[PDB]
Amino acid sequence: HMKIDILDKGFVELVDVMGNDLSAVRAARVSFDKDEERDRHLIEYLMKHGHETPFEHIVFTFHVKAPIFVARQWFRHRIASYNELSLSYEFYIPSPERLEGYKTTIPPERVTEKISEIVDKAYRTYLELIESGVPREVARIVLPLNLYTRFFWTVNARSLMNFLNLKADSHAQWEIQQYALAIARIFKEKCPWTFEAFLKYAYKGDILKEVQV
Amino acid sequence: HMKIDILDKGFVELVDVMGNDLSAVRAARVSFDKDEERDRHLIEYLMKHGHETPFEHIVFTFHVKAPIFVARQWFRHRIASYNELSGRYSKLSYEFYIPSPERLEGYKTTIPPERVTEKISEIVDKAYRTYLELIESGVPREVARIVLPLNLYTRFFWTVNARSLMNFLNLKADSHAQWEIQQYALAIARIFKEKCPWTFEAFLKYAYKGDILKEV
Amino acid sequence: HHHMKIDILDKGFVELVDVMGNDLSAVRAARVSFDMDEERDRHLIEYLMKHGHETPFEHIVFTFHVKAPIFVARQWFRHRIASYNELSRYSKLSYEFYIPSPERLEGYKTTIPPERVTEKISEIVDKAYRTYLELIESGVPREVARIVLPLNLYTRFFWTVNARSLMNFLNLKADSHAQWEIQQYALAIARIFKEKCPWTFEAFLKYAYKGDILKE
Amino acid sequence: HMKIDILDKGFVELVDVMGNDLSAVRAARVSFDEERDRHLIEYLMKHGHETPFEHIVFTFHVKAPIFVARQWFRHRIASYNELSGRYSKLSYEFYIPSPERLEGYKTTIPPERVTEKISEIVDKAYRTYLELIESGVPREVARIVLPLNLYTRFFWTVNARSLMNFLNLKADSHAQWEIQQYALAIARIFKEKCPWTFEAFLKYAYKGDILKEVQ
Ligand SMILES: Cc1cc2nc3c(=O)[nH]c(=O)nc-3n(C[C@H](O)[C@H](O)[C@H](O)COP(=O)(O)OP(=O)(O)OC[C@H]3O[C@@H](n4cnc5c(N)ncnc54)[C@H](O)[C@@H]3O)c2cc1C
Ligand SMILES: Cc1cc2nc3c(=O)[nH]c(=O)nc-3n(C[C@H](O)[C@H](O)[C@H](O)COP(=O)(O)OP(=O)(O)OC[C@H]3O[C@@H](n4cnc5c(N)ncnc54)[C@H](O)[C@@H]3O)c2cc1C
Repeated sequence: HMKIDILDKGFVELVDVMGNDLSAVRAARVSFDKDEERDRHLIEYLMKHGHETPFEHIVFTFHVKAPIFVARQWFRHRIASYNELSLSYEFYIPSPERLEGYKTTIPPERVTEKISEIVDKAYRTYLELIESGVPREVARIVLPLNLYTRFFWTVNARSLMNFLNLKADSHAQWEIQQYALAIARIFKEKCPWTFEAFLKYAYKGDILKEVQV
Repeated sequence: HMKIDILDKGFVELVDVMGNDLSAVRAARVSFDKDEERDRHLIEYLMKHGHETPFEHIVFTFHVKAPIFVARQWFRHRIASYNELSGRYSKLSYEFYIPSPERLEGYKTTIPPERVTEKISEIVDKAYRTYLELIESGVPREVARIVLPLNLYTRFFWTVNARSLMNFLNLKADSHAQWEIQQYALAIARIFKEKCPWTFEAFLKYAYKGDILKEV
Repeated sequence: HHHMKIDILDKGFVELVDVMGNDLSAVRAARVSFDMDEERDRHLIEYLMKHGHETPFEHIVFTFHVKAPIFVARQWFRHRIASYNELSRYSKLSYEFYIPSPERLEGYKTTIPPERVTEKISEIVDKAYRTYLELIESGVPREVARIVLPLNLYTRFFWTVNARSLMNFLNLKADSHAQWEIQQYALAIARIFKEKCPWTFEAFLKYAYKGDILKE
Repeated sequence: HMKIDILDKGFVELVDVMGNDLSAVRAARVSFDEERDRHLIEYLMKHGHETPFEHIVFTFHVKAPIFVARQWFRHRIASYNELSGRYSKLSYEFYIPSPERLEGYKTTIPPERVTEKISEIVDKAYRTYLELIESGVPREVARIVLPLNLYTRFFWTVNARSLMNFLNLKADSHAQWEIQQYALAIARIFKEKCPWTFEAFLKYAYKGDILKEVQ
């Protein structure tokens, strides 16, 4: 059902989800059983007064493809579960549009060309080492930080909201902002009430109030 | 739609589950995209080599009604999520765990087992009544209720991934735990086996550290 | 040499057993370096606190020894990003209980005089204890007997907590909406944290602290 | 500060430590004779009562290739502060495996060629990086061309229980040789600060292989 492309070869794909906004309502009340307006008011109430633990009973699993340098920033979120690929070889090459804004001394397209060339040289050294009998765990160290990896991320909505706080923000690196908007979108579609209360009361960042879904 | 009664008025109820044995398999392979023997071999392989992180992608929510002493041993499992009943969003009720006389069997007591049951009962009744008398007096509940005993039943939601569930089972599905938390762990075990049989079967065979799940 | 003890309630306490690092520990983590002028290091602590960059404060760690009634302990133990070891089989067990003083019931217009409330609590507590002792005398195992004991029975535990998690604790428990009893314990924890990490603590009150009682 | 050099440019260094074997013994006893206290450590470890070891805490300063750092940061029950790829100044150094690293494989070019080929490619990527910086390209973008052998630095605060889990998984022959080396350095510092706990860990709860044959 839900897969969003990010960057040149990335994605965020939704694998599974447990619960919805009413999961947090039931957990707060500690009752397994509905009144829309009242249950909506509770979500807002929880979020307004920082009673956030009921949001932990909503869990998501994502399959994410992102460059290693993005993954490293992501994996710093410790309240979450991860399984990473331990195979195929693709790389994020920034478009020229990624480098307009910045005043530079060579054309933005030349930057894209240069990055692409160095990637090609590195990969080729790697394949050459692999063909020589060099084990992969050694041969791969020449590969650049823009090598795509993939991982499964299982994460509850509370910790997901910490992630949005930190990464759906103009101080975060643009690349990771893009992934974060994809995660915000899937989150909004599954837990609309919780996302809305979040934006309203607890969200510390800037982009999700700018840019729809 | 799965509930097990525990002790005289307790229960463990399955509220929700995300995934099944195949969720760990997809995690280990990092593939969203069938061969059944193949998939089991992998579950067994993961278990026996201690690669437990794929099992974190299976998750349960349980609703447990337990006496406070039990809940305190339970809440010590930090890698999980909890919400306890508070009289702030929901109705509170007052029930207490009274051991059956069978519970003292094995122990050579000076007092008959039924008399132990009755003494526990008497104390519950007297504490509960002192409590009520205090509320009626205008003592706030937060103060009044400090006289209630440890066998007062509480309720909570517990959301826990399989890896941490297995840890719980290693520690509480064991003869070394208090008998009351064992019965709760047996119920956990049973719900877990129902929803992830391949995993549970591999857990017993390879990773389970306790004793009682291999007799019941 | 690190060591402080603050008495809380009638028989409770919070004791500092050890501390790793100081304000400069956070400064060093944030820079990934070995610094020890104060002007700049202080600016940086504020900077970090302001912008919600809290990870460096995780590199300051405290160990506490806490004697608190079980009801206070249950709330405390909900803080999962911390390490706990509660008293057991390695030490002698003692039996003391939190009796509130009449003044605790001030402002509450009560049907019986506050001294009577205090006296009622002692009675029912004493009764529960004496029943406990008689069950123990009769051969009832302690894990069964003890379930009659009330929520004001004092326990002891060690708590090892880092400064970021400590600050979260103070945000939740040093607040007029927490139960008074725990507010008192939070005030002792705030006191010890101020003493040992003055810059962080002061930055915390100005930029991040969410409660009301510490700013009095 | 104890400091142990690992690989060509790396290290583990001890920034601070809280407590020692007795910190666990005090935690276990819940209270503020050497044979009795050593014997308690053994007992705890033997019967699975590991929570008292959470009250011994370390902070390390580690300089490691990014590929080692990445395997390391999967240990979530710890606190980490790293140089910023976007902002921090770096030493731009790189791990060049010795030729001896390849001995044990049959390869079709000599191990020294392999070492040299790794150097060349590292060299071209670094120079390309410098031309991009030189050109006005911000570092958060220009750095994506650097290889995974680039050395980074991080602070690591971790309690002894979590540290023992790390040693179970990294001071082990199935782990990549490079992280083994770092694990041995961490095992050395641990052993020095907490001799009783360390001996007990080897004897009752250590699941790896190498710390039992490598002092
Ligand atoms: C106004 C108010 C009313 C409340 N009412 C109730 C109630 O009725 N019942 C009830 O049970 N609790 C209630 N709580 C919550 C209860 O107080 C918490 O269990 C306690 O405050 C622990 O706080 P914590 O989870 O932040 O601390 P810790 O558990 O130490 O967590 C520290 C921080 O780490 C993060 N964290 C740690 N583990 C996880 C995880 N698994 N998933 C996501 N994030 C994680 C969170 O960001 C958290 O803030 C209420 C809280 C407030 C503020
Ligand atoms: C024989 C025996 C006797 C015991 N006696 C006592 C006693 O007297 N007093 C007492 O308080 N406890 C005692 N315990 C331990 C107590 O039972 C545990 O707190 C409880 O069983 C929870 O286990 P856990 O920490 O593994 O689970 P969780 O809290 O869910 O942690 C799960 C796993 O994550 C890791 N972990 C989580 N948080 C941290 C952290 N902050 N630091 C390092 N690692 C972490 C651990 O590897 C742990 O195995 C005893 C246990 C045993 C087996």
